[PDB]
Amino acid sequence: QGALPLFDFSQSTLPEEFSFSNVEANLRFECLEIKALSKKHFYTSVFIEPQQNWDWSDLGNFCFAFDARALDEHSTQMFINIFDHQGQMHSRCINIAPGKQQSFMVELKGGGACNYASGLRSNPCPWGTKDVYATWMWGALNIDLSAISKIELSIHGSLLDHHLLLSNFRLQSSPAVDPNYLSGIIDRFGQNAQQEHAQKIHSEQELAEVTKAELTELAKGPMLGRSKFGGYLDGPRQQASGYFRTEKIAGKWSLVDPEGYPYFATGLDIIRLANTSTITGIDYDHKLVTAKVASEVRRAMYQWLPDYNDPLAEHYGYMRELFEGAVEQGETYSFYAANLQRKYGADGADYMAKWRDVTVDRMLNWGFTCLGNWTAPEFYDNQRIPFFANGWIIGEFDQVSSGDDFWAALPDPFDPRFRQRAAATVSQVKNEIKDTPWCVGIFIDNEKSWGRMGSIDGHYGIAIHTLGRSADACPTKAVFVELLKTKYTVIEALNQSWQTNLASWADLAKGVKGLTHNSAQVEDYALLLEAFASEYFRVVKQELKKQLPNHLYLGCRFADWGMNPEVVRAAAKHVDVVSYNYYKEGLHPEPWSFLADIDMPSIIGEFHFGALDSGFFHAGLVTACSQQERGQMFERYMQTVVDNPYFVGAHYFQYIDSPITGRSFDGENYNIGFVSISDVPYQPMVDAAKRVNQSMYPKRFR
Repeated sequence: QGALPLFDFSQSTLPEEFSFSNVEANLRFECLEIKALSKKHFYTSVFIEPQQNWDWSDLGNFCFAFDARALDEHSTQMFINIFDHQGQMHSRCINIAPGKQQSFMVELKGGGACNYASGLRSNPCPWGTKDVYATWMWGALNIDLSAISKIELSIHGSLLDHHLLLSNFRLQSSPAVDPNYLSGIIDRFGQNAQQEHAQKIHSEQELAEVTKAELTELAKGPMLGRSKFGGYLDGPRQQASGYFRTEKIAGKWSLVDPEGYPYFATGLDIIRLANTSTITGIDYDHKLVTAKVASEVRRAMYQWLPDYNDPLAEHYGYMRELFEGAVEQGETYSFYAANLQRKYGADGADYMAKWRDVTVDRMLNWGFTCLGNWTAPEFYDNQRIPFFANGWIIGEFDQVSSGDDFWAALPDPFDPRFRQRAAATVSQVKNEIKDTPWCVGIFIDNEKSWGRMGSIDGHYGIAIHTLGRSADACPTKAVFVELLKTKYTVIEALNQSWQTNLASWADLAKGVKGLTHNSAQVEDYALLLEAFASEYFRVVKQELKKQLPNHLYLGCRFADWGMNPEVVRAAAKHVDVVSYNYYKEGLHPEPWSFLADIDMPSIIGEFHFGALDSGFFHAGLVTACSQQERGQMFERYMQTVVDNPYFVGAHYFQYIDSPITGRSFDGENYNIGFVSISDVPYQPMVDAAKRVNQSMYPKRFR
């Protein structure tokens, strides 16, 4: 086969299939010229809809493809969302670099379709190819190809406009990939063997040279201008409480350090080794109560793994997880740990202790004012740089959900057991931080499924599902009944409003399903969701303050798909700082409108930028065309937070590159580190960090 054109751009006008939103379009010389107005508008889209659904299930293995040029100085991250008649969505993205024309391919059949987002069940797309194979991001990998109803080219969450040239839309046959395509792709350092890039390590000798060089550079000391606790030495002095605290300063929210210096929190997440391990293939399995070929394909990717008598075999580990009557396990290895020993462990030297010292040396030299979330407790007595503490509340207690699933269930805070587990969590954080003023604050939990805005069932899923449950073993449902009874008093009044025929409050309490979700019911879902969340935040706040009354409670780190006005207002009642994770190009004005009404000091828990020029298969959630642009985008993001008067900090996820073969736990495989897997700092990230960190305090504080 080969290629089959979908359209004809020879004509004076665009084909009827094309429409636009917040995109200016002109068809000219067989190129579709688009200006996405994404600086102003959060969502911009090109829509391609056939009048009658496409049937592409008879084509064999193929890609939807097109060519693109970006005429800006910066790249464009573009999502290609392909929808079928059923509604499910195949979503991939591409980075469109400035310069020569690129060809882009979105593989819809190959299984199924090729991708690097499935861990050991990935089927590699061609890499190092001239066609760019789009990265699978969201939705379903395999959709109903017999009834394809829409394609969306989306540019969103950007700080800039983008000017693209699109041409040569086509269906293109996809050749089968060699099963041993990636054999020997990883070298002994964990790096990509078949790729070269500016800071790649080629030998232990070069490793020692580069290390010696950095250590000499770090001998130049910390970035200047900071007080002891990393606040702004020459900033408007505030009262000192002896602990990090919040304050409104010249009409902006601010943190204040223990000695009263104004404080703004910059730093990195995951300062620990636990997330650096990757599956070796040895003993890899996934079964109930082939994995074997997946096992052998993975092991053959490694050019080197240590003999079990090799001192570097110390960094082997083992994973064994149970989930859904299925056990998944395997040997793991951390090349990062191995490289630490290579770098620092000559003559039985304590390489972990050196790594800790250099890490803190690095943060202070780069200008960061803290160590971020998931910092190893070994760092907590360092007394040179502030840190953020974290705990998880787990164990046995009643739960609520959005579905019978309980896949991502939340705790029922009206179960007495939840409070006891919160106490346990707090006791361990207290034992870790030993009341030190160097602890800026404590995050509890992370990215719960509070409800995804954009649809009733998603947004108020917790309200809707819980109403379906019986109050006898669901404390939150009992609370919901008393809430509705207080609002409506008699069941007849609820029936009038809900258009239901319930016999009594007891009838409600037993469970109601198949609700039509009218406007009155949705007002009630909102009340219910907020009451539920308010008690979670109340109980956690209380248990924290009983043992650690002086330390900031920083919330639960809202993901953008796990937040809504209801749970934000609930958090605002009880947290000291509201925490958000936000993987976009920066704090785009449109979705951050609500900040004023809440008027709480806020903190970014996570963001990042990745690329593919350091030999990775996945550039992550927000992407750049090069290492240099990663640093540029880091800076652009940060300016945006420093400029926002409700934010008091931003933490970058994460310190260390993901393994190229993926994190053992979940397969996370992004080029997102400040340092490579060989512990080499990416220079434009370091440089951007320094520009941000040296400018932020004078910019912030007038």
